[PDB]
Amino acid sequence: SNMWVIGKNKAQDAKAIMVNGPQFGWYNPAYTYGIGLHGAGYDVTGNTPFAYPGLLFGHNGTISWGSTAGAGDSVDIFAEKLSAEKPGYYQHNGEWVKMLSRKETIAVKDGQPETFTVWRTLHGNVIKTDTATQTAYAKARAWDGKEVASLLAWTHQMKAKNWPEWTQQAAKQALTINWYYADVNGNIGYVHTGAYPDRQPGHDPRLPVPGTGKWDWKGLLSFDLNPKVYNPQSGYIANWNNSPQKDYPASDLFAFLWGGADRATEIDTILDKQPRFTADQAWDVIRQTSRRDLNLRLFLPALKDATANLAENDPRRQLVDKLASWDGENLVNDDGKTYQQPGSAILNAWLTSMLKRTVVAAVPAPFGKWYSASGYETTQDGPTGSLNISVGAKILYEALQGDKSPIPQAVDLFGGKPQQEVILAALDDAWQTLSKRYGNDVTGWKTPAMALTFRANNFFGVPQAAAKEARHQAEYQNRGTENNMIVFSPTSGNRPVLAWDVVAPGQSGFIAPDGKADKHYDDQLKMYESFGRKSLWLTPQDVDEHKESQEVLQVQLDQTEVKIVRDEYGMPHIYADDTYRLFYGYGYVVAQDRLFQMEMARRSTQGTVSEVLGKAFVKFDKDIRQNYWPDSIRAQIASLSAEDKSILQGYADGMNAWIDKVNASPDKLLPQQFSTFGFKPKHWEPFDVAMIFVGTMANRFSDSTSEIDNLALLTALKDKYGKQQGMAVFNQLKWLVNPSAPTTIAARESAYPLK
Ligand SMILES: [Ca+2]
Repeated sequence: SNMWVIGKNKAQDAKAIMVNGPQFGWYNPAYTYGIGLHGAGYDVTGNTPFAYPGLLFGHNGTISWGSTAGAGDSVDIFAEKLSAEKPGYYQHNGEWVKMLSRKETIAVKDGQPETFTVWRTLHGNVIKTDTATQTAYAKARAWDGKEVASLLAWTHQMKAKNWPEWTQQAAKQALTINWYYADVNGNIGYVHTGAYPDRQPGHDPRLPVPGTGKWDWKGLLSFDLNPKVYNPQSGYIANWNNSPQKDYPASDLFAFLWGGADRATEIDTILDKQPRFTADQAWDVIRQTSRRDLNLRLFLPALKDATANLAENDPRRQLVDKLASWDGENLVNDDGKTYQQPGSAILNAWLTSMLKRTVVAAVPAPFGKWYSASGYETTQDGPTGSLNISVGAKILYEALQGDKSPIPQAVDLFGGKPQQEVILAALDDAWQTLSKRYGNDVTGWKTPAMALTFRANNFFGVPQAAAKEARHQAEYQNRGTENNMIVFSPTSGNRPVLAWDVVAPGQSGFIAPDGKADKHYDDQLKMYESFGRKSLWLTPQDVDEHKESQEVLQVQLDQTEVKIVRDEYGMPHIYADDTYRLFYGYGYVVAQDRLFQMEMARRSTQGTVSEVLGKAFVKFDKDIRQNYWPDSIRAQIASLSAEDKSILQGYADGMNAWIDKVNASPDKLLPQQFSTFGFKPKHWEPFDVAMIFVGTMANRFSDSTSEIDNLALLTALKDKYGKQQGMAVFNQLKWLVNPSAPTTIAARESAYPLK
């Protein structure tokens, strides 16, 4: 996910420009949902994943907001001490405490149901038990018990009118997500939001800690410690999942590092090349970053040095000369099947061989496979997400930096051989593989282009459309699933704010019972491919002047009415006087546009897929249920104020109003996928609405830990290199922090005070 926010000192013909590209993968229907909300203190326009009540990408006429992933470490594993004589108990503060447990039955269509038990301790749900060590591993998330408050913070931030009001809501968002701000006066800001644990001294957050009491978190760190910047000296804020600030620690995933090699550097390269950017030029950064090879910049210097004394008749030199003449941008040939230059294929073959000879060889099996990917992995459908510099390549980059790297090289990744020798041997391997495939003339190689697919299964691997609904795009683009831009105080025109976005394939996922797709089913697919965009309207006049339809909706609870206006792309705008009715309108239009997608997202987030799709989803459903505690979510909802509850209740009741119409006339209104998969939609409750957000936001971007696997790697490293060198090699592959990491906030603004 990327973002660039350009302030008054860096914007041309405007006071601020915000361009966001969240990367969630590609799907049909669209991952995000376009919506405008007008009333009850809200006046917003934008789009948001799974139609959450809170819009992730949009503006209110005064401020605009966005987000990117890039988790720090807010998830730890507590190794609970068990008793052979007291099963279901664990030791805490000198006593045997009983675990909570719940029974769950997975109903299976045309199959056999399965019952299992989910266990939970004061640290969290149990994710693994180990007989030999009498341990039950419990997953502690700093945001546990704050899932519903996080959803409400994302909704209430839409009403903020300045930096202090907005940061007040940012402090209430507990998931580890980057938040961005821009406003009508040209101010820009960033907050790396999230609840973070205040750990005991000596707690290494990359590995499990005993759950017996001594290692319990002291509590949560203050919001004063969350990285933030307002109007940075640079005049811009850029991010591509990289570190928020100097010395800020990343999540403990062995596959995730913030090091000297980072793709975010590519955005800074573009933004620093000219003093100011217009709205069109800021949008054009999407085209440029989408086509950038991320590895050329990192490895070309070492490749040129290794081949410096080779003659042009040497194939190793021919490969490097081809990379040296390349601008590093990938373009597709007229055939729509091959790249104009072979550079990425050459880097893939070389980097794959380099990793095998360096990082992979230094790590004992079976852990070498964690560092073997080059970053170019793809299928005929193309990459399922963004392209990044691989974890193996990041570690190799530090080794190539030598003394310039701040990471101590506890093990020489080159194994005693000079770095030029290994680089040349990898070039020999790449030459053998590539010349066998394309012949010996590198100037004529037509390497395959990566393609892009809007998948019919959602990110969980669960159908949200029929298989024939997959859509194809010839050119893979390393960009947001959606892209949106807000321009504040443009000098041209009479509007104080302009906004655009692209929600592909379309606003609607509706396919009628007879197979007829809605007119807004795929009318944004060509616009997506060509880097186009459509206007987002906010004011009643702009919405009215660009409308395709207008209607009134009678609220089932009291027969009052809300107004819904849809724009020329089918995007709905809700007009209501209070929270309950505003969110009722929202729920209703979501049920009209995305009912099958939302019903499948509801089943995905609650682990109730097998009930309708059969035995194929049983272990998926079990894994979902093991990873949450419904009583916690229900208790959080029960304790809400009437006003906060009205958001969820209004939304569910609104969906229900349309579901009632669908079920009374299914021959005309039932989305075709319900007939294809053989079931009917049923009513929603506030719990269902909360679980769309918990299951697709909290569990997708804020529930990452590999501490158990990290411990197994550390154990194997100590077996191979000894206790001392083994821990130092662990620090080289999975450093806590790397001061050379490119950061969103410049070191001169602020650094992380915790060491
Ligand atoms: Ca951790």
